[PDB]
Amino acid sequence: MEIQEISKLAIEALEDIKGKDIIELDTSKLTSLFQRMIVATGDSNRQVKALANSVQVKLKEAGVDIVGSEGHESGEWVLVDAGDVVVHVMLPAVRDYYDIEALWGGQKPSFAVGAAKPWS
Repeated sequence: MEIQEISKLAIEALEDIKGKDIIELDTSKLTSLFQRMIVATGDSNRQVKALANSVQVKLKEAGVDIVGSEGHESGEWVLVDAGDVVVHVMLPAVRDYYDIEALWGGQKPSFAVGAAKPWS
């Protein structure tokens, strides 16, 4: 389907498992790697991995092969690479720590809950 089509499919998928603070950034004029990026939050590895799974299962039944996933194990920061669009599902403390949204000119959602050991 169309670039912003697969995007809405990945977002809806993140919504099927109650994803928190879901956002979509247009990296179009920032890199050639991908056009649209999505960053959603999962309150627990369980939810994070479920959000990650939902995104893959949804894009597959729609005929959108996935380049591959990463970090689906620990469930702290899972990256579902879908070619021109990629989804980032990560724990609140993790999202805030790395703040990859800022990079692509995006503001990370309010946290203030605790992240003294983001590497732990």
